[PDB]
Amino acid sequence: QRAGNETPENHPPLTWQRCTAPGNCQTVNAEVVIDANWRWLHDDNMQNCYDGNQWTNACSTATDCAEKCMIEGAGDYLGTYGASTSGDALTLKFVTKHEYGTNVGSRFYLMNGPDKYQMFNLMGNELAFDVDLSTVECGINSALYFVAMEEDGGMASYPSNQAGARYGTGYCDAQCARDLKFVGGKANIEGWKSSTSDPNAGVGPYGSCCAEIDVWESNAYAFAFTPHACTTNEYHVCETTNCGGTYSEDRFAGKCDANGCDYNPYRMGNPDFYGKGKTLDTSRKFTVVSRFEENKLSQYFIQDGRKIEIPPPTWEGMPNSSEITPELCSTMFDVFNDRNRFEEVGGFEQLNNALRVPMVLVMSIWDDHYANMLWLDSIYPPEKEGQPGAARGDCPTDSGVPAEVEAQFPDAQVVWSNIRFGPIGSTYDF
Ligand SMILES: OC[C@H]1O[C@@H](O[C@H]2[C@H](O)[C@@H](O)[C@H](O[C@H]3[C@H](O)[C@@H](O)[C@H](O)O[C@@H]3CO)O[C@@H]2CO)[C@H](O)[C@@H](O)[C@@H]1O
Ligand SMILES: OC[C@H]1O[C@@H](O[C@H]2[C@H](O)[C@@H](O)[C@H](O[C@H]3[C@H](O)[C@@H](O)[C@H](O)O[C@@H]3CO)O[C@@H]2CO)[C@H](O)[C@@H](O)[C@@H]1O
Repeated sequence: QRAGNETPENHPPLTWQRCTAPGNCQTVNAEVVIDANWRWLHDDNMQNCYDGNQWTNACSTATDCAEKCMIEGAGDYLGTYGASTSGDALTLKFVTKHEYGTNVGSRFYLMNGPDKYQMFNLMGNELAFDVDLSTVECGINSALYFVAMEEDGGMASYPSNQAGARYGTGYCDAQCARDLKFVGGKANIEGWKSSTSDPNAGVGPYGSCCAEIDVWESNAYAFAFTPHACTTNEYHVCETTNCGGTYSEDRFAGKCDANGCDYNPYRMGNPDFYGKGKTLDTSRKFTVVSRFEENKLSQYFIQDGRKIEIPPPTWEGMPNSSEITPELCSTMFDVFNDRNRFEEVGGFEQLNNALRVPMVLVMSIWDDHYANMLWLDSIYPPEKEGQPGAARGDCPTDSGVPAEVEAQFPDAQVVWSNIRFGPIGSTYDF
């Protein structure tokens, strides 16, 4: 899909820092871009190629939708989407009201120049960030993660898209982004079915698949550290039958891990470790440094200067430790009562061969129509409960309801900042 010129594209700048050794790094004058699903699509004589949850008569097929339509700069990222950067801090607003619309959650990808998002060599180094989710309530996911999208935006891989990373095209994770309106520069209009609760969404035929490492899926009641690996980690397209994820009737259908191997302290048997008032106090802002080693992913916090280690798990027959190692991913499933995709798609070796694939840093805040963040902040699937693995937070299973938590605390915000990247133990000294 080409680009439309009714709106110029202006990426807020977001400073991060490249480290070499402790108490010494190097800043990074970066910028930021919003995922391409939030912009406007039209044709030459102006009018939507996609209005609301449905496509338009203007469009007819995967191909002629890319040679006919185009995407647009985001207008003012602040007033239209709650987007707002301040030096090193990227604020993101959950519920934003404007003249004639209503943006709901968004996605942002660290850049390198207005043409390229910034690629990331994880395996052997670590990533850290300050985060203030203190008003991110039950049902919202204020997210920070890596998903191997392409460098330029997939523009050379699929030149039907001449917008490229320039306009947030190209998003892919490990659930096959079936919701995107374009994947591999083709429009997902053919057979596009509209959402049943999301007035802005729909699920497409093609999804955008690749690997995903979920350093931080959360809000102030619980967090989760979840990598996910694929039979091919790199960007890649699934086709209807060969699509799994939330968006296809067969979750584990395709080449990827949609569940991956999480570590949620609460889920692992420690209730009182993370929240408002807990050891890790989420009422206040903190530091989450996280590491990448073959067969090991470590993640520690810094609150009020102090190092805070996450508690090892509790239940019998689980590893002694908190680290995401293949002993975990193995054992996790001998008692957590869940389908082991992890071993299916390659086990922790395949993830390590995923830890070496070029990645890009997404920061985000969203609510989830298919499960109301049930899987993150409480007991899910809320079909019995009282088993190992179901309780995953301190939220009642009433919450997360899209419309509802959109009305209860619509000032909710995540605040992303003070990013640090480099070899293991460079970003801090704990
Ligand atoms: O001008 C076009 C409209 O874009 C709106 O953005 C919505 C997008 O249409 C939609 O693709 C995006 O989908 C999100 C979804 O909100 C979220 O629940 C899910 O977790 O991720 C999806 C990824 O596609 O929703 C946004 C939210 O609005 C603008 O907000 C709107 O002003 C504008 O009319
Ligand atoms: O943040 C990026 C992506 O998040 C995805 O959320 C998935 C989580 O990564 C995963 O931990 C969770 O696993 C659930 C599984 O859905 C469910 O079948 C089972 O009962 O509980 C598992 C954990 O115990 O899956 C969610 C999706 O439901 C988004 O799916 C993805 O679109 C987004 O980019």
